Amino acid sequence: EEASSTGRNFNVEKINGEWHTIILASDKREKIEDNGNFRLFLEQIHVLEKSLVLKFHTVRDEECSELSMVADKTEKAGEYSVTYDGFNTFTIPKTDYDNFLMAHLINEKDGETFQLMGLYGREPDLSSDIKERFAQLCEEHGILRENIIDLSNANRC
Ligand SMILES: CCCCCCCCCO
Repeated sequence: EEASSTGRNFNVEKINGEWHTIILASDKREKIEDNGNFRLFLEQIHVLEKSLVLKFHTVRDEECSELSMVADKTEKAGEYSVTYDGFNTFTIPKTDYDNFLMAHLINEKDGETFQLMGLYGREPDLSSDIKERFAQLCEEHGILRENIIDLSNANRC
């Protein structure tokens, strides 16, 4: 079964646990390229009453560095916010809890904005079919495939 965080049947406790960044996408590609601040490798999500504790690592010159963030529920169901290189809000438009999680994020920094979409997997990679469903979701948000970067061959330290 699948759900959206904004849906009535969403069960947030079920996204708790291990995750891996499989693909990242953005309508401002530089943000997720090699030295971009948003090329974040998710490791785990800890679900709390009114927040999600997100654990990631970033890479630079082949060197990993850990980073944690706390995302707070906003006033709209299924939406969370977190301060990181500007102000961010995000939702989970689609997840099946056991294999994949697709997130949509809006960043606002210095009066600007951009969209980021992420495909996370319970294992370090996902099937080609789920990767295609992610490309379709990116298309629905006006993000071209050439702005979608598969990081499954670079998500481990
Ligand atoms: C559901 C938790 C993941 C939300 C998306 C975070 C994106 C970070 C920038 O890559």
